[PDB]
Amino acid sequence: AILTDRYINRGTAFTMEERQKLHILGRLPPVVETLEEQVARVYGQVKKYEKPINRYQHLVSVHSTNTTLYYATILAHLEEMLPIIYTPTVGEACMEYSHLFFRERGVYFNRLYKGQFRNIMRDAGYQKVEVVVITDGSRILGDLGSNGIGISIGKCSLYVAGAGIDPRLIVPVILDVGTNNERYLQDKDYLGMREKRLGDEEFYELLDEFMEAASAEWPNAVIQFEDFSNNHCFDIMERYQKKYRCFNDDIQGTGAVIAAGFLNAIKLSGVSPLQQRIVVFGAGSAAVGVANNIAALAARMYKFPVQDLVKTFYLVDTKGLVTTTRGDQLAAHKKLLARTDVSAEDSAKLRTLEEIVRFVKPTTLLGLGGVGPAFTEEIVKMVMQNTERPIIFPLSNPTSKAEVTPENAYKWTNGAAIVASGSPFPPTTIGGKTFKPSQGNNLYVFPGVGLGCALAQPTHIPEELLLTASESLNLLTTEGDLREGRLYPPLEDIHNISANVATDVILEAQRMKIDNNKKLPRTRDELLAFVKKAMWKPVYSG
Amino acid sequence: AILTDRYINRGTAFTMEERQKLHILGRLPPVVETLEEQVARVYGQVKKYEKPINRYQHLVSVHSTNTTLYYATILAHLEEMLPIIYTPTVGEACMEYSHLFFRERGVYFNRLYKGQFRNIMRDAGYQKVEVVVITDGSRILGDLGSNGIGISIGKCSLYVAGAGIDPRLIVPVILDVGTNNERYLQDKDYLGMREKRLGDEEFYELLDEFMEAASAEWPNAVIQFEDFSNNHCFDIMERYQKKYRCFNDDIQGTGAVIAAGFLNAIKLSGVSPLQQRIVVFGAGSAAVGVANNIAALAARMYKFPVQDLVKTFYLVDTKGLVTTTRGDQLAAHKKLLARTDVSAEDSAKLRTLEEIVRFVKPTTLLGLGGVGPAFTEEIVKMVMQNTERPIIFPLSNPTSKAEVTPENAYKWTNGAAIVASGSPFPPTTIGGKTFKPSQGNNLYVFPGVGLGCALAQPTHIPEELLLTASESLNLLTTEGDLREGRLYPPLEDIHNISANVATDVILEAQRMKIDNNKKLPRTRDELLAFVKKAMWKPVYSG
Ligand SMILES: O=C(Nc1cc(S(=O)(=O)Nc2ccc(OC(F)F)cc2)ccc1Cl)c1cc(F)cc(F)c1
Ligand SMILES: O=C(Nc1cc(S(=O)(=O)Nc2ccc(OC(F)F)cc2)ccc1Cl)c1cc(F)cc(F)c1
Repeated sequence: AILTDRYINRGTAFTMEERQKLHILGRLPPVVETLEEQVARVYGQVKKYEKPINRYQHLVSVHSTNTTLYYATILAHLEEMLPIIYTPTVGEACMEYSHLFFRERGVYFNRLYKGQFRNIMRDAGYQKVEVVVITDGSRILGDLGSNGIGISIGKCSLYVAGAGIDPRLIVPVILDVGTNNERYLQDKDYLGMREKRLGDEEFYELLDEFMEAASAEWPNAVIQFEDFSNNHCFDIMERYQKKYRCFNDDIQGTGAVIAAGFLNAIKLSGVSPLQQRIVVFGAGSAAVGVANNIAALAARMYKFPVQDLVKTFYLVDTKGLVTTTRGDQLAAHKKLLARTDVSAEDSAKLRTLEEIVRFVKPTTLLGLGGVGPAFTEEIVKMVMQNTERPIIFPLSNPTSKAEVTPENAYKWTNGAAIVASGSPFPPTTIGGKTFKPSQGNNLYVFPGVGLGCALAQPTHIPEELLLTASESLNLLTTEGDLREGRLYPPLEDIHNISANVATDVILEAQRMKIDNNKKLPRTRDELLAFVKKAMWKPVYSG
Repeated sequence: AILTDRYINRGTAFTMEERQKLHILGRLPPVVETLEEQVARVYGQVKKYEKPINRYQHLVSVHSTNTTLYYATILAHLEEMLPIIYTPTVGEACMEYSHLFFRERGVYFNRLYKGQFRNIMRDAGYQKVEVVVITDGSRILGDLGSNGIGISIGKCSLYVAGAGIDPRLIVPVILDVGTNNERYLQDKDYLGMREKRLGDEEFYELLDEFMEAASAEWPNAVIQFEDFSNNHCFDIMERYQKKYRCFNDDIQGTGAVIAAGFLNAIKLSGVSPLQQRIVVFGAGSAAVGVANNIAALAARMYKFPVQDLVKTFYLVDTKGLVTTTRGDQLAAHKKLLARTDVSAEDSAKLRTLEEIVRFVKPTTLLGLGGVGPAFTEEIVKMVMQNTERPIIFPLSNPTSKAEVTPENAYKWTNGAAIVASGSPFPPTTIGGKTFKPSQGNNLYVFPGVGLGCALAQPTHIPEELLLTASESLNLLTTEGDLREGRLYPPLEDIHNISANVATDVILEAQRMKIDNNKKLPRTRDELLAFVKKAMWKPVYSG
């Protein structure tokens, strides 16, 4: 009842006198370790596996035995563990090794349970739930169906590690509305709904029931949508954003993190926000959302007219530079960033990225294209003609889909390029000077939004709370971090980052009078201190 | 409290109506499987791992979630799983991956706990314990120290699978008396007693305390010694055999299994027991013990004078044929099987195995040598001169240390060789006729001895109970099994084998009046039926 409770079990960290007092003497080998020592031991155990999937499999077993030791190990090696415990290992574990998620507490919904969603939640037996991560396995970018539960599980664990959401107060959810994965539909071992994905009407009937049931049974929870397909993810936020406490990390988290890093890149370049000429390579709804979040943040931090900031952006879709004179009927999201200042004759000659870069003379390249390595040596050399400090953000993943490697960006600019990446890269050394890209990891924002929304209990999560989290992250990058060319505070300091982000999100909910928790301080120093004490810490407490 | 109890959890085998009644609807994906279906699914999950250690790691996770499903999967694929869940994977898991044993209920003794052994056992909180497996990690043949707990864990699991010892009524024990493994003594992550192995006096002080404490606190238990070094294993049985309910599977189990197979090989050869000329290649205490167990069994089943059976054996040590005229002072165990009928002049010319085989004209080669492939093509061709059906038992392991491969034995004899192995081998086909060696697996005997000693509660385990188990195993090989060239009943029928072995061991304890359980039937048909009902079965019961 001590050893077998993964929440209170300490394993070898039980002193000899504790083992005696708890009648577990002789249930453990005789060595007594501190948590630090146990973490070093577990880290060496992880590294005796070569494959990410087998390292994850080891970490699952640690979590099942000693939950405190699992979270202490992740926090001590966060940069290295992140790719094992979430993207991209988690999706490979869901797709081929879904059994690794079987022992993790989760909630499974489908049409068979229509009208029982509320009863199912009550029966799950949680106390004051703070965070719920829901997916349908459809994927923001391999349809996983029911096996998407592993995405919710991995994401919930990042709230616990990143912001000290208590691990008892977070719920991973799969809404199984079927799967278009043909292998799964024929697989004898697929345990989900063995049918193609429901149409929109039935999809919203079940997701409406989910939202309404959760708001009744888990009224203190933030509902975070994860890894929903583009046919639904934007429409879900339009349907629920005002009615329920909810956000989508893929859309809103991404834009908040990228905007924060990008404004710090502007500060380092010397080329001020109204002097930037920004090629946005990629014109999907998400890419335009990131551009708009950049504009919104620059407007908040600097009070430039947002219209003037919109005119710094040159949007490139699969046809070429998006302009009002190009001759096609533009998708709604592309109209706002369409150039009005380019002639029909010029638009016809602005198709290839190299000729667009030659014409626009950009100072920034934002890679949101999800195509090849489009930022060629020739394109980077042209940007060097327009600024002493090119900003180059190859943000498409996987690393193969990325517009340019940080190493190539630094080599071709002889260390001038200011780079943020979607993925971790090793440092690059040029002439004895070391350069390393700043990783725009989503972990910078969602945990702090979760912890802030958990504490403040806002009626909903308006765009003002995401913009505040974005600004808070930008302002955590110290003069020193900036002097060393970092665009973000260090990932390893995620607890301090989360507490600061949460504090600023709470102060914004307080300014809008949407906060329902009147116990919280209303001044930043006292609130920050209160938020730090509220966080769950992977240390042996009792 | 249902899902999280690995003893009552059924996972997807909970029907929709059970899930509703137990308030776990939505804690599982929607598919409902039978146990057979769950087993087929788990089997495919095992086989998506290439390495034995990662297959074992998967099976550990199954055992932690759904104990019934773990044991059902092992029994459905026993031949294939045995090398993963015990020798040789288990020793590799102990040596390099000891963390795979951390979550398994076990008891850890060392000198730090002197005089507290009884209190430690009471505190472990077991009910009417039936089987205890103890090791010191010294190895019958890489010193594992404390990591030897994994050997006890693996062996206990074979009692549960093989004889339906209830998994709640078995205890794995490590007596940590230190380690001479120099890597471990320097390893920061070794959790055991970081000192060289205790001398004999302190070793017996602690092992005496263990035996006396267990006999008081676990009075219904059989104590089985596993994987003790040769400096101690024989002396332990001399010290405890009459005083406590105990046996050593390496010594006594091996001899019982090999004797049973060997007598069936004699039946198939037509060359009757007094006409056999047996080369025993290898003259350690164990090898001589196997020869003596063969003699004892032939004397019991056929009432030949044991002296006449002893004269069928030609013992070969590292010097050559063991004889009274050779000129050396023979070790005690070698004297009994020493030839009296070979001259000093002949002994001097009986050194190499090829010249010994040429002189002795044996009909059997027993490989207990632990050296190379000593049974050469030339030696096998000579045995073909002496019998139409050579008996060739390459019993040394690993498979590299074996005296000859079954394939070579069958090829060189053109399918005449009668072969038993220490390890599983694929079938060999010669001229459209298929041959496959009979594996002398220890699983044939120890589980049935454990189940018989659990039921009968004998005051001790005299050699008569092992000889009875040996005979019982021999007699389970059906006329049909024999017509197909099998020396043992099929491994997959281990439950029936264990119930028969246990029944015969109980009837022998009853004949000697050492049985303490007066509830048992005293006639074979009624007792066999009673023993089958007593066994734990990996099926969903409630
Ligand atoms: O706490 C237990 N054992 C233990 C823990 C530790 S530890 O907690 O100090 N480290 C540890 C842990 C699990 C891990 O993961 C993967 F290997 F099991 C990795 C490291 C070390 C050594 C032992 Cl024997 C324990 C828990 C039970 F529920 C039942 C039981 F029988 C034992
Ligand atoms: O029973 C649980 N889950 C489950 C079981 C099964 S199963 O029992 O039918 N098969 C199964 C099992 C474990 C395995 O091993 C290795 F993968 F976990 C392999 C197969 C299938 C699918 C699910 Cl979600 C469960 C148990 C808990 F203690 C907590 C919890 F949240 C869920």
